[PDB]
Amino acid sequence: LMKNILAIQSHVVYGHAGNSAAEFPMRRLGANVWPLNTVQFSNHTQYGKWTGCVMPPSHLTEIVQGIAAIDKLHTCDAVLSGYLGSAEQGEHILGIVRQVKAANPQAKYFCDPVMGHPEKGCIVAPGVAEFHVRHGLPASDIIAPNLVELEILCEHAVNNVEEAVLAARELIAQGPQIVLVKHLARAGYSRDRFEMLLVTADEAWHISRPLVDFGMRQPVGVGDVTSGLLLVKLLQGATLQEALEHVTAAVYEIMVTTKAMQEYELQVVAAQDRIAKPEHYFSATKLE
Amino acid sequence: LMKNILAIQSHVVYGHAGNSAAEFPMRRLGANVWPLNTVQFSNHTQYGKWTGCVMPPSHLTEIVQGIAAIDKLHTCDAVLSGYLGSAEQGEHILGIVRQVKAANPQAKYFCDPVMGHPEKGCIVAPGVAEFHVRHGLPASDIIAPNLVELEILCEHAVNNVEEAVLAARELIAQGPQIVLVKHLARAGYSRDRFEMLLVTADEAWHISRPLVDFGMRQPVGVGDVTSGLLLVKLLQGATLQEALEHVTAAVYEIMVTTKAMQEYELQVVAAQDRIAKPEHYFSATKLE
Repeated sequence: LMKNILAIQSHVVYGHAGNSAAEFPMRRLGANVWPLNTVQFSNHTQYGKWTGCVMPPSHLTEIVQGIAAIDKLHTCDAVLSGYLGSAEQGEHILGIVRQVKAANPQAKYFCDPVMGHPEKGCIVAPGVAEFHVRHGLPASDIIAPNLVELEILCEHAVNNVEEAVLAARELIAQGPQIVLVKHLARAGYSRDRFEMLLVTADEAWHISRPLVDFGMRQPVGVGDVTSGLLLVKLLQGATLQEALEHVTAAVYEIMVTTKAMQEYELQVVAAQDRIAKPEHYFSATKLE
Repeated sequence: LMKNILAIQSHVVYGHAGNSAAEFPMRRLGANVWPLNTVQFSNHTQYGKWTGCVMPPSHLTEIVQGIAAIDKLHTCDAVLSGYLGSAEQGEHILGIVRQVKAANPQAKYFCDPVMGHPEKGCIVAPGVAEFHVRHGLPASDIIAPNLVELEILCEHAVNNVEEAVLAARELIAQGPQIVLVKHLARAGYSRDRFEMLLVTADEAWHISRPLVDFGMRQPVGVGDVTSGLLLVKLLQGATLQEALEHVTAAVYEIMVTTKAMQEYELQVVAAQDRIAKPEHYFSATKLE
């Protein structure tokens, strides 16, 4: 049967971020996405102004009760959490993860611990970061921090690839079995490449692909697409390396299409065929 | 050169209805969808049970103001509405249409004047039907009533294809340039099958596809998908026949898959390759 993902993250009406950047690509790969939006904003925060609102934390809980009411909660294969409108939403999310697993013990919680990166245009409410460290980390099965988020979660600096894997294993020891370091940035081998790491307790896979220049405007929603596709790939039975490889290539395809069109918002619709079947291939490298 | 559609309809976390039924199919065809969700419900209301909240009409208007503030509203090619919860809701949508049209005078308003079914009767709240008769119709550029909606809009009975065409031209005289009679039902040319008409001032195309038996649990959102796909085909420059033949075939592909999987929910993700490229061919007929 197709895999079902309850994706709890942001929704932007115009443009792409949160569920708005990841639902289409995930559905384009053949999985169902139940989009429980944490916010409904006009546009993403990098513009510096946005209208709309944050969904109350109880509404998240109420939505899930409604799906439990039609007896479909047992068909959920995983809960993904991303951008949170407030830390209180987090605790209700952990309540949701518990109810889904009680309906389907095989369900996994995929935590993308989205924290504020205001310098890059990403604005997250105070409190959320604390929730991820204290509570999100330990309840997760899969956790996908970018470099900064990884440092915050492990509570110490991370400066190179060997340190990123050790930090990732420190996280694994708290609960998750899979850690995706979604963007190595400074801690990778090269600052001229987009690098990622996929780590478990027994294995470590590194991957690299070229950068796409967007002037001084950092792309928004890259991690959202990356996390969501990785979860679909893993649920569909892919090994760690084929999941890493398809996501890396699919995202590169979106980036080049985005640049080709002179757009900064992620062109997930224009690049759809290359999300499903990328032309480019970047092999993952096993580390030890 | 992608087409951008601002779709102002409902959102359901589980399943498909409103924007949740139409967004993926439209994006699968290559158009961008800005989903301005009017609600976030657990599941659609035809289950007879659901949780969630309704967004106030004022929230729609604020979202739009947010999009205009980032100077992107002139990039909207069309506004799409369907099921309405209140007449106040419709008026905020016509306020949005005027705002879009001022920013981009080439923008079109596609109104699916959802009001009732041929068996269930009236299905919208009081005020909605009057809203479409008096305000929705004249503001629309493209309108897609089923047989009962056509009768309400034209203010008289329609019994056959010849008078469905006549009625559609009366609506056209009031504003819209294109009329999709989305379900001929009783007035069709051969009951026991699904028929539709696509009309303009000087053209009328007819088409048919087989009825698919779902017994006492008829899947929701067929109308939502048909309207969204027609708008996409028209914005992309399809002729009336091409639009009509692709939309008919694509919706039938979703239905056959829905039936084959013994599903209550429209299977828009499972049938995706056949939405973009239907295997079924249905011939439209040009009516002198």
